[PDB]
Amino acid sequence: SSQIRQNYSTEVEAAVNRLVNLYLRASYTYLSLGFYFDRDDVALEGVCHFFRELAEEKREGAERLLKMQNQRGGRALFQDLQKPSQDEWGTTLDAMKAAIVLEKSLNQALLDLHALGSAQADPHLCDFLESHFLDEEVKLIKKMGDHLTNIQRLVGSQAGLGEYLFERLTLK
Amino acid sequence: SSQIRQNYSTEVEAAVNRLVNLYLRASYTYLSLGFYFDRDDVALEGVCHFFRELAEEKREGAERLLKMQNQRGGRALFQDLQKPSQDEWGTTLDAMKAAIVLEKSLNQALLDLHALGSAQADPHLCDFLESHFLDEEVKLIKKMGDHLTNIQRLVGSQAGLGEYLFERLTLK
Amino acid sequence: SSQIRQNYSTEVEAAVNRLVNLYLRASYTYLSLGFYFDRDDVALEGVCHFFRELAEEKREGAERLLKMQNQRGGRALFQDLQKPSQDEWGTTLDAMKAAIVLEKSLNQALLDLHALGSAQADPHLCDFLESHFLDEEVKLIKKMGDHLTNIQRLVGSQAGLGEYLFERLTLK
Amino acid sequence: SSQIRQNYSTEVEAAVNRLVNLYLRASYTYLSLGFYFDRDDVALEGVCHFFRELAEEKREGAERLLKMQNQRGGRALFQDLQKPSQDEWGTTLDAMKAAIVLEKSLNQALLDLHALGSAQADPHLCDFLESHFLDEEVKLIKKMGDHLTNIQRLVGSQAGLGEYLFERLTLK
Ligand SMILES: [Ir+4]
Ligand SMILES: [Ir+4]
Ligand SMILES: [Ir+4]
Ligand SMILES: [Ir+4]
Ligand SMILES: [Ir+4]
Ligand SMILES: [Ir+4]
Ligand SMILES: [Ir+4]
Ligand SMILES: [Ir+4]
Ligand SMILES: [Ir+4]
Ligand SMILES: [Ir+4]
Ligand SMILES: [Ir+4]
Ligand SMILES: [Ir+4]
Ligand SMILES: [Ir+4]
Ligand SMILES: [Ir+4]
Ligand SMILES: [Ir+4]
Ligand SMILES: [Ir+4]
Ligand SMILES: [Ir+4]
Ligand SMILES: [Ir+4]
Ligand SMILES: [Ir+4]
Ligand SMILES: [Ir+4]
Ligand SMILES: [Ir+4]
Ligand SMILES: [Ir+4]
Ligand SMILES: [Ir+4]
Ligand SMILES: [Ir+4]
Ligand SMILES: [Pd+2]
Ligand SMILES: [Pd+2]
Ligand SMILES: [Pd+2]
Ligand SMILES: [Pd+2]
Repeated sequence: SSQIRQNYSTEVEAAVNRLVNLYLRASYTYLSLGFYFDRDDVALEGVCHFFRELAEEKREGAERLLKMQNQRGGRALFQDLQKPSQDEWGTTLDAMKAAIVLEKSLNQALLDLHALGSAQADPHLCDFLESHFLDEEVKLIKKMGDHLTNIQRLVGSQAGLGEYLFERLTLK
Repeated sequence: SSQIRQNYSTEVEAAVNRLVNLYLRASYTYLSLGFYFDRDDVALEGVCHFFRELAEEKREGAERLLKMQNQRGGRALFQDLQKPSQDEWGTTLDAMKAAIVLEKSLNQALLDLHALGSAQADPHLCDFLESHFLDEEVKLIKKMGDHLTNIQRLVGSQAGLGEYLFERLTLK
Repeated sequence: SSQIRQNYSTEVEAAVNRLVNLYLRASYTYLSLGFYFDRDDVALEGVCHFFRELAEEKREGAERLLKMQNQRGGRALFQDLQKPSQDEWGTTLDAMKAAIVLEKSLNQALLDLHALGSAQADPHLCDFLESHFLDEEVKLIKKMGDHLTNIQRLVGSQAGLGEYLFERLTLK
Repeated sequence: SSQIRQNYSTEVEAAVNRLVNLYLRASYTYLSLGFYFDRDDVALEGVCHFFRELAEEKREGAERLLKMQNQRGGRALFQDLQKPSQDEWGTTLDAMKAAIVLEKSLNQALLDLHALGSAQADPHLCDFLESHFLDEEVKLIKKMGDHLTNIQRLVGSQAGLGEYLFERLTLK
């Protein structure tokens, strides 16, 4: 058992384990999104690469959370990783919408953990969440929103042309 | 009080102070234009960056004017900076039109000061205005007109597509 | 309208817009302070340069605030920028006193926004304010206080000599 | 005789020759000022060097005027160079006052030639005077005024100390 654990509640420890599962689930979702856009009948490599890099970011998020759990003397517990919500992701517009929904859900979970850690008087936790996750989520969600606006502007008329152009001129 | 002031009328001194306020107002306008195009629901970063760089140019214009006022022994006097004319700027076409209107107004003010300094026999002033402001305004207004023509050509049919393309292929 | 806004109250959004106006007003104040010390009858270039660099810092502060407002999905709204409180700034002592008063007012506004964001449960805001504004204001105000103490020590007897010396040996 | 002279009046030609004599006289004045501050009983080497460099500037001004006179097909005519107005120049304050009086007189002569060339419709002349003389005189006279203000501030009490300090900390 730990000899280091201090000011680290069992409620926070569990919530950290839930958040690890959420980040890993999000990484898996992004893996599926990435490979969908690599299908020969979809073939938007800029979209594939955008989602694959998000898969990596989310996995790294989970790993940072796991290192933090061990730094505080908590115990990592892993659960089943639920398969992604869809097997086919539609258009780049549909996929970007799905991505923002996913990210807002991760953000809301961070906010819920921060609130819990406030109620627990755990400032190391508040700080850790702030500096490596909350600012990153805000920045990511702004980029996604920007992309969604550009996609929408493009696929008002001539949807195929607009999807190609966004991929070619925004995504790489 | 000054020991250096020579051939520098109180009328020119006041007009220089009015022009400083106009350049600063124009810088503020461009700040507002820039951030509007950075909204998640507008999201034209090439447009944001074009206007932000104009904000900087106009501030530098005012600073050069203030240094000149002190070089001649005049006294800088600052007034309220009126907020920009709009809170939302519409399309890139609308914004570019607003920009050219603004720049033509600055130009006309430079021309009016040059006329005043003629009537005052103040060639240092004529020279200073010419070399650091009048040629720059002519060049800037030509670039704006060029941009307006390209935007107009693009948004005749398929306005969203054309706005995206101008941003991507002209503005960066 | 925004597709990204999350946990970002209308009260915080408005307070951020007020703070942008305060930073810009402070930048304008510093512009006026800087050019006053560049008058031929004042002629303290170290003082001019100290205030001009603060003008730049305050403008950058406002720009960071505006980028943050857009990152959260809030809407920038600009108001009239009130001219500075004085047209002539007296001695370097008077000016430094004015500067510290100004900075303490900006600081108090940051503290008031941080309190609001506490009451709103907005940790992204707390973090953003902390890391890019609160530590900077504390450091700046300490430097100003140090300068004020040195000026005061100098202008106890032989005020002209002391003002020259501070400018020459502290300010550059 | 010239085969090139065009739009270059005998009135302008004579005024250019008078201005050459004024620049050379000013160079001579600065030579005398420089060596005075190099006396063992004055011994302000920063002041010596400031005036010696102005002697060089004024000679170069005259040489540019002479090259211009030949470029337009006018004929250089030289007159007696009147010795400087004083043989001893007093304090650094007295000398700086004398310098600004001298420079304002050169400036006024440039302005008078510019007016003449206006009345003569000679824009090459206006341009030449503007770009190589009028802006330089304005900049020089502002630096002199700044220096005068600093000297005055220093020699309010403890005149010897203040003169030493200005020389050491402003002039090199
Ligand atoms: Ir990449
Ligand atoms: Ir890559
Ligand atoms: Ir990449
Ligand atoms: Ir917290
Ligand atoms: Ir941490
Ligand atoms: Ir590109
Ligand atoms: Ir390419
Ligand atoms: Ir650029
Ligand atoms: Ir750039
Ligand atoms: Ir740029
Ligand atoms: Ir003119
Ligand atoms: Ir100039
Ligand atoms: Ir500096
Ligand atoms: Ir500097
Ligand atoms: Ir600096
Ligand atoms: Ir807080
Ligand atoms: Ir931030
Ligand atoms: Ir030198
Ligand atoms: Ir030298
Ligand atoms: Ir030198
Ligand atoms: Ir002229
Ligand atoms: Ir010339
Ligand atoms: Ir120095
Ligand atoms: Ir030295
Ligand atoms: Pd890829
Ligand atoms: Pd930008
Ligand atoms: Pd400066
Ligand atoms: Pd020398």
